Amino acid sequence: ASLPVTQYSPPVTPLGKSTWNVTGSTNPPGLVPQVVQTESINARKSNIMSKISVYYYIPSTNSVSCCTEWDTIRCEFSLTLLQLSSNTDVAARTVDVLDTMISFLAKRRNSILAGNLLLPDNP
Amino acid sequence: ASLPVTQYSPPVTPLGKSTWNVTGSTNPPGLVPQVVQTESINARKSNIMSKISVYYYIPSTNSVSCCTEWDTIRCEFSLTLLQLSSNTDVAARTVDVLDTMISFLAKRRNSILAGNLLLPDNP
Amino acid sequence: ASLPVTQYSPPVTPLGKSTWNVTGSTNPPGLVPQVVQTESINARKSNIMSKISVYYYIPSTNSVSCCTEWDTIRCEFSLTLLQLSSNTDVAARTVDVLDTMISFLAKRRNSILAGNLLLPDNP
Amino acid sequence: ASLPVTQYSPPVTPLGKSTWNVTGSTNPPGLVPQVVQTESINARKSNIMSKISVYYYIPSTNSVSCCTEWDTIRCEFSLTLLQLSSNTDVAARTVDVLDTMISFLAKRRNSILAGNLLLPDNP
Amino acid sequence: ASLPVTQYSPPVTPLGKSTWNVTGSTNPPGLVPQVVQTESINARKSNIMSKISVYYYIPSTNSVSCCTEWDTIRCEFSLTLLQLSSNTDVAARTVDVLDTMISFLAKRRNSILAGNLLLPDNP
Amino acid sequence: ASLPVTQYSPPVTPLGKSTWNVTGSTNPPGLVPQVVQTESINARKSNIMSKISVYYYIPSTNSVSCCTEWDTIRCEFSLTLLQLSSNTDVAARTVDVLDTMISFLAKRRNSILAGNLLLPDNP
Repeated sequence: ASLPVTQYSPPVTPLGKSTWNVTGSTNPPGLVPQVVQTESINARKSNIMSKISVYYYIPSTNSVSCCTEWDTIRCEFSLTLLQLSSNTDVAARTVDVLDTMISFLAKRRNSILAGNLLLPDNP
Repeated sequence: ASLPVTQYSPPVTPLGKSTWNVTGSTNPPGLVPQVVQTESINARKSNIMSKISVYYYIPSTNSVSCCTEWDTIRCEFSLTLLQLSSNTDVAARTVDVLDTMISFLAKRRNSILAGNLLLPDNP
Repeated sequence: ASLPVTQYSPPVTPLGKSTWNVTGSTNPPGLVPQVVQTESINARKSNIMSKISVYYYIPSTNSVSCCTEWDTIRCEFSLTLLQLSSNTDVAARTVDVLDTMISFLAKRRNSILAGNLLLPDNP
Repeated sequence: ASLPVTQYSPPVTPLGKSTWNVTGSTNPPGLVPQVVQTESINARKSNIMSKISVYYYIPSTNSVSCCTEWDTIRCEFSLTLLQLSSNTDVAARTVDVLDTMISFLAKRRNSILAGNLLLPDNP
Repeated sequence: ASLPVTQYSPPVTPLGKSTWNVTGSTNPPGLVPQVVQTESINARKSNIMSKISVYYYIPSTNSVSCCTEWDTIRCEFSLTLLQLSSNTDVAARTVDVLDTMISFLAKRRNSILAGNLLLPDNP
Repeated sequence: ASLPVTQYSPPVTPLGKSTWNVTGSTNPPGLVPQVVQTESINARKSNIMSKISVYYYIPSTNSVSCCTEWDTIRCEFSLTLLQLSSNTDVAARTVDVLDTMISFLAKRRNSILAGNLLLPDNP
């Protein structure tokens, strides 16, 4: 289930960070699950990295206890946008790469969620 | 457009690497675009990392030339599967995190592809 | 008398700085009295500091002279918002603390303005 | 809600410290919430600092446990009283600065309590 | 001919940078011609520098080749806004200085464009 | 208002400096406001820099006093004329860059004069 979100820190400039907070969380505010989109330039200014990061902070136990730690379910995504290429195929091929990524997230959902390469493709 | 693929190196064990090759590519075989799924254990065996990586090798110019270099369009995805947590919410919350990732890839497609945080959500 | 202000640098993100300028000032622009609100995270991300700062730049003499220096009337306020506490009383108690602060600013106004602890409470 | 207080250490001299204790607290006496007013002279005797400090000691958990720590909700206020200025505006302008402080505590109450600069002014 | 522009990074605060991109450019995106306005404070806070910068990236050759480098046509403008002056003429005189700058850009256009001081004033 | 000028040091060679003095100034002659046009070659002889500089010397106070200092309102302009480029677009594009500079000086006049990026374009 896609988590419900509201934009906490809105986008300011084309580059930088934007953050959404997951609404309805029960944990303290500093541990509210977050989604962060990042658009950053490389040092040599050859690539722009587009990143999405989902940090879901979950307690190590079902109930509150003294040994209760905070684990983090992390889901990361990054994509390279070439900035200095003379090849006009770059845009269409970046689109194709992103679509292949989404298709594989669908195709290998069970394998990804179970940590087992041997599971067949999702139906 | 999702790229067409055929499985080149098939899965062997639950952990490790599996690779698909993009079919119909024109570049030399060592530069055939690839999709790699990785399932790896952490050192302390606390997390299993599920990764998907799309490497699309594209020439720096539209035609063949002597200064033709090979740029790489890279798209990476990773997800942490907690292995030592007593919290029974871990499975459902990892599912929710993956779904939030996919939802955000849909929601921010234009921003991700353009490298501009200020673009509105995709319709 | 509350000074009249207009927002000079508006808020950009939930954290950071916002500044208002005092309108109708006679001193040069770089010495315009300012009000600055700051929302900053701690290093360990345990607290968010909410700060208000009033800097009123006033000349050391009544008229312009060669030895005229610029003194600063500074008024600072800070409040700690706990971000990682499991105690649900934190919000109501932070509200109570802020209200106690305002009540004491009323109660001890003469003492605060005169620099004398012995003055009785304001009527 | 303004907390109820009784004067614990009364003012002795114009400079120094005076302390009030919050009545009806349940925590041990050494952790009774306190309000401290301070009137101190600068080293060069140019300023008198008038300070108010509210320390509210709150347990990290709702109930008593072995990992129960004691967090502190801190609210600080300071004001500079110039002592060596020949400008006769100093008194009225310090009054204006204090009033601006109180007005801003009213104006930005929600932002201060939430740690978010983007919240609109309180109605 | 004035180049057509669209605002890429909009102004955020009174100080900082704002950037416009030149529309309709044929070179790769990282080499899109840019116009940057900067408003920065001096270290001693005596001056505010207002700057405009036009960076036009142009290939060293008319056609694409392996030795094709990227030259930059740079046009810079700066103006000092005094922030701590008691002279009330500062505003009108800064206006006069800016107008003299524009008048000289008109008067010496041919000389500026040809790199020859001896050319007569433009008609 | 464009300042009135008379040519003090006339142009001698295509490269070098030419200076105009602002007429009707009240300050001593060594502090007469000046406009300087410079045409200089780069070390590697790749660029010719065309520069215009307006130095307006203004007293720090409205009247004569013993602490009266002399501030300088500085307005600088520079343009790069490529000297070793085989691209025939260089001339037209340098013209376009200069026109973009003038257009932006018109477009952002209020922002430039106020030191505030947030001001809207001039009407």
